[PDB]
Amino acid sequence: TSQVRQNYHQDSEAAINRQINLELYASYVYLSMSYYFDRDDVALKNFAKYFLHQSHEEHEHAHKLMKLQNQRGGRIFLQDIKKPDCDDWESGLNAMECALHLEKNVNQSLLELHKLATDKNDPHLCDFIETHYLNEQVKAIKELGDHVTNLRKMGAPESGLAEYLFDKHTLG
Amino acid sequence: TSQVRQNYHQDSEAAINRQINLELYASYVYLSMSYYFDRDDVALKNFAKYFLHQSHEEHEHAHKLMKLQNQRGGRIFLQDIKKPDCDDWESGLNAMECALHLEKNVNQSLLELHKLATDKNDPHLCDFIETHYLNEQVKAIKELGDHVTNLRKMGAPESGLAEYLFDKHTLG
Amino acid sequence: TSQVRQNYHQDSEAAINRQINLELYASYVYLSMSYYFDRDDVALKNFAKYFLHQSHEEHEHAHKLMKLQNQRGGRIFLQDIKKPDCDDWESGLNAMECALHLEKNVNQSLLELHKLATDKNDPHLCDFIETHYLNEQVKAIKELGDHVTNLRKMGAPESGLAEYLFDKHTLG
Amino acid sequence: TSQVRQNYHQDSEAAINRQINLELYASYVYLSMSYYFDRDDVALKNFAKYFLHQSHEEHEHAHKLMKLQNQRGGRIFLQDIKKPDCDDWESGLNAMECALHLEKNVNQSLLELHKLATDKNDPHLCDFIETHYLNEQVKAIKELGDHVTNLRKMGAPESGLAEYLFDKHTLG
Amino acid sequence: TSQVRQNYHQDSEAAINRQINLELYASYVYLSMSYYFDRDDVALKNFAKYFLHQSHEEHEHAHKLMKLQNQRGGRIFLQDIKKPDCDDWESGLNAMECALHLEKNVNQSLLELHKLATDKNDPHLCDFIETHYLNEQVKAIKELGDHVTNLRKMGAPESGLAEYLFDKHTLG
Amino acid sequence: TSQVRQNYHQDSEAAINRQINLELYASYVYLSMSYYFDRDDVALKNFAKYFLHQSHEEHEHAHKLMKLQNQRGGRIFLQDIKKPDCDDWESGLNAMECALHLEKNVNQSLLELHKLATDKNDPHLCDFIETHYLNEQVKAIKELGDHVTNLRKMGAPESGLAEYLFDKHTLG
Ligand SMILES: [Cu+2]
Ligand SMILES: [Cu+2]
Ligand SMILES: [Cu+2]
Ligand SMILES: [Cu+2]
Ligand SMILES: [Cu+2]
Ligand SMILES: [Cu+2]
Ligand SMILES: [Cu+2]
Ligand SMILES: [Cu+2]
Ligand SMILES: [Cu+2]
Ligand SMILES: [Cu+2]
Ligand SMILES: [Cu+2]
Ligand SMILES: [Cu+2]
Repeated sequence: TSQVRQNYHQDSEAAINRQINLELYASYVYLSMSYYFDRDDVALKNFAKYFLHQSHEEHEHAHKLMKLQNQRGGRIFLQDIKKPDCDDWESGLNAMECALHLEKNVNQSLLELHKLATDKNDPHLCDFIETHYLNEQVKAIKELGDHVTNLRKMGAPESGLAEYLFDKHTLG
Repeated sequence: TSQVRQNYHQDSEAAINRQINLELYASYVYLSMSYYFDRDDVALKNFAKYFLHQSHEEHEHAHKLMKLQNQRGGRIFLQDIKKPDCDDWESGLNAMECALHLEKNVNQSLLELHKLATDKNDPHLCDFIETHYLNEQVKAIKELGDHVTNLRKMGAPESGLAEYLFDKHTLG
Repeated sequence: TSQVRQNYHQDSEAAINRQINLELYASYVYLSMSYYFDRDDVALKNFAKYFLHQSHEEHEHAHKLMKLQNQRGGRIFLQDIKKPDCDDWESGLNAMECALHLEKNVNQSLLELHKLATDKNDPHLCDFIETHYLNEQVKAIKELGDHVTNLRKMGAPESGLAEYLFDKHTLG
Repeated sequence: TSQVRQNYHQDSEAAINRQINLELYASYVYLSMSYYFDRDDVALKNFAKYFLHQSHEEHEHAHKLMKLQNQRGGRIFLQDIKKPDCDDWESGLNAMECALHLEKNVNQSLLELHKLATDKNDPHLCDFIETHYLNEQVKAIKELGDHVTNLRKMGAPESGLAEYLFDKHTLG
Repeated sequence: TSQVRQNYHQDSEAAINRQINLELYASYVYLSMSYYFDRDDVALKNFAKYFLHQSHEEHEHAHKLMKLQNQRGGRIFLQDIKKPDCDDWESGLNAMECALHLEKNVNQSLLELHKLATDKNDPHLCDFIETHYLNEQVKAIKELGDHVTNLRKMGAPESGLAEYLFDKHTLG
Repeated sequence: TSQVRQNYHQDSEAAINRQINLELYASYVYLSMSYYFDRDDVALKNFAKYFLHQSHEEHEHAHKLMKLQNQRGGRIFLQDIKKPDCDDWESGLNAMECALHLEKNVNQSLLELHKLATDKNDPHLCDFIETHYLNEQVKAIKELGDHVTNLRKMGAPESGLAEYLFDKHTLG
C-alpha cells in the first residue's frame, strides 16, 4: 500500500481510472470533430477551433484526474483509448448535438463517481469532483444546448448560410 | 408633519408612491424578460443583457423617486410588487413589443403625475419629472419602436435567423 | 423537458423558485430600511448606505439563483414580491435586529434547500449552495450580531449619541 | 445561547475545540523539529526553514478554526498544548517520517470531524472542512511522502551526503 | 558537550528554557484574549487585532530565545504550554489589566534571568537580554499602563461607549 | 475525390493515418511515464515534467500530420490508441531507454513514410517530412542517448542518488 494512502477505497480508485479513460476518449472525439471541420469540403474554421479547444480542456480534465490518483496513493491504470464512434459528423449542428450527448454522458459518469465517493465516505474525493468537474459539466452542457438551439432556430442543417453565420458570429 | 415639507401636497405624495411601485414592477418585468432570453431553448444572450440593463435602469428610477419622496418630506409607502403578466414572452419581437407597451404605460403615468403636480402648483416636482423622467421615457420609447420596426422588417418572429442577426448586430 | 436537464428534480426546481422569491423579498426589505434611514427625521446616512448595499447584495443572490435555474434546465416561476412587514423601523438598533432575523430566516431556508438537494442526490446543487450562499449567510449573520452587540453596549436605542457615533465610526 | 448560533450542534463545537488543540500541538511539534535542525551538531538550515514554515501554517490553521468557532456562535475552549513526543528527531529522514505520521493523524481527525458534521446535517461546517483543510492535508501528505521517498532512495539516514544534498536541492 | 559551547552555564540554559516556555504561554494568553474580543457578544475588533499582534510578538520573542539556545550550544527542552488562566476576560479594561500583569511577570522573569547571567559572568547573555527584551518589556508595560489609565478615565468597564470609542480611536 | 487533391496517392494517405496513430500512441506512452514519475514512491518531479513535455510535443506532431492530411485532400481515419506496453517503468534510466526505443521506432516509421512518398513522386510530402519530422527525431534521439549515457555513468539505476542528482541538474 502507498505511504500516503488514507481513506481511499479501491472502488474509488477503479472509478477514477475509468473516468480518466472517459476523459481521454472525449478529448479524442473532440479532436476528430475539430479536424472534420478543417476539411476542404466542410471549411468551418471556428467550429474546428471550438472543438480543438474542447479537446484540450478534456485533456486537462484527464490530467487533473491522474494528478489526484497519484495524490491519494492510487495507481493509474491506463486503457485503450477507443476511436470515436463517427468519422463524419455531417454538419455543425449534428456535431454540436453529439458533443452535447457526450458531455451529458460524462456528467452522468461524474455523478455516479460522486455517489460512489459519498457511499465510501471520502469527502476529499467528493469535494474534488464538485469543485473541478460538476459545475464545469453543467456550464458546458448549457453552452452546447444554447449552440444547438441557436443553430436549429437559424435553419441548420439545411441552411448552409445559417451554419456559416453561426461560425462567424457565435464561434468567431 | 415633516420639518422640511413645503408646498408638497398629499395627492402628490400618493402619486409618487404609486409611481415608485410602477417603476419597481417595470424592473421586475424586465428581469423576467432577461432571464427568459437566458433560457437554453431561447439562448439570445444580448437580448437578455439588454433587458437586464433595462431592469437596472428601472431600479435606478425607483431609487430617484424614493430619494425625492424623502427630500420633500413625504413618507415612502411601499406596496407588493406584482409578478409580471407573462412568464413566456414567445420571441424577441414579442418581448420588445411588450417592453414598448410597458414604457408607454409608464410614460402615461408620468404625464398624469406631471399634470397633478401642475394642478397643485408644485414647480419643483414638475421640474424633477421633466428633467429626469420625461425625456428618458421618450428616448426609451423611440429606441423600442426602432427595435420593433427592425425586427418586423427582418422577418421576425417567423425567421429565427432574423432574431439571431438582430441579437448580434443591434443588441451586441 | 429541457435538453440540458440532468439530475434536476422538480422539488429542487420549486425550492429554487421559492428561494428566488425570498431573496427578492429580502432585497425589498433592505431597500425599505435604507430609505427609512434617509428620512429627514432619522438622518443616519451610513445606515442607509449599509442597508442599500445589503439590498444590492440580495439582488445579486437572486440573480445567481435565476442563473442556476436556467443552467440546470429548470424554469423560473416568479411570484409577487411582498411588501416589507414594517414601514417604520424605529431605530438603527431595531433595524439591525430585524436584519439579523431576516438573515437567519434566509439561512434556514438555504439549509432546508441543501437538505432537499442532498435527499435528491444532486451534488451540483449542494455544492452551489455551499460555495455561494452558506458561508455568505454565516458571515452576514456574524456581522449583524456584532453590530447589534455594539449598539446595545453603546446605549442604543435610548442614546441617540450612541447611534450617531456608531453610524460615523462603524458604518462610516 | 449566542445570537448568531444556527444549526451548530454542541458535539460539533467540542470537536472543533479538539481540532484547534490538535493544530496547536502540530505547530508546536514542527517548531521543535525546526529548532532541532538549527542545532550546531545537526546544521541543516533548509530543514529548519521547512519545519518552521510548517509550524506557521499549522498556526494559521488553528487561527481559521478559532475564527469559525466565533463565527458559528460557539465558544473557544483552550486546553494545554502538550509538549512534542520527541526532543531529538535523529535525522532529516526520521523527522520527515514523523511529520508524515502527524499529518496523517491530523487528516484522520479532520475526516472524523467531517463525518460528525455530516451526521449533524451541518453543511456549512462540512464545506469549510472540505474547502480549507482536506485538500491541504492531502497535498501535505503527498509532499511529505515524496520527501521521504527521495531521502530513502538517496541513502539516508546512513549517508550524511544524501541529507546534505537533499537539504540544498529540494528544501533549498 | 557542544563544540560551540563557551562560558554557558547549565543554570543559564535551564533559565532560558523556562523563559521560552513563559513566552509561549504569554503568546497563548494573548491569543485567547484576541479571540475573546472576536466573539459576537463582545465584538471589539481592534482589541482582538491588538492582542493578536501581542501574541505574534510573544511568539517572536520565544523564537529569538530558542535561536540563542542553539547559538550558545545549549539544548532546547520544551514543556507543556499551559492553558490561559481565564477563558472570559469580562471587558477590554480587564483584559488590558491582565495583559499588564502578565507583562510585569515576564519582566520580573527576565530580570531574574539577567541577575543569574550576571552571577555566572556571562556578558553575552546579559547583553542579549538588555538589547532584545528589557526595553521592549518596559515599553510594553508603559503602553499597557497608558491604555488602562485611559480606559479607566473614560468610564470603563461600566460605560460600553467608553470601550467602543477607545477601540476606534486608540486601538484603531 | 477532394477538390484540392493533387499528386496525393492513396498509399501515402494510409501511411499518414498510420503515422498519426503512432504519434498519438507515443504521446500516450510519454503521459504514462510522466505520471509514473509523479508517484509518491518514485517522486522525480523533473522526470515527470520532461515526459509530460514530450507527450505534448508528440500531440503537436499528430496535429501537424492531421493538418497535412486535410491540406492534401486526404481523409483522416482515426484508430484506437493502444495502451502503453508498461505501467511501471522501474526507474528513470529504464524510462529513458524506453523513450529512446520509442523515438527510434517513430524515426523508422517516418523513414519508411519518406521512402513511400519518394516512390510515389510526392515532393511536397517528402519536404514536409524532412522539414518537420526528420531532424526533430534525430535531435530527440541524440538527447535521449545523452541522457541514457549520463545516467549509466552516474551509476543508475542502482544509485538512487544518481537519478536524484540527474533529475535536479540535467532535467531541472
Ligand atoms: Cu471533461
Ligand atoms: Cu467535457
Ligand atoms: Cu422608469
Ligand atoms: Cu422605463
Ligand atoms: Cu441573500
Ligand atoms: Cu442576505
Ligand atoms: Cu493543519
Ligand atoms: Cu498540517
Ligand atoms: Cu515577550
Ligand atoms: Cu510581552
Ligand atoms: Cu513525434
Ligand atoms: Cu517523438
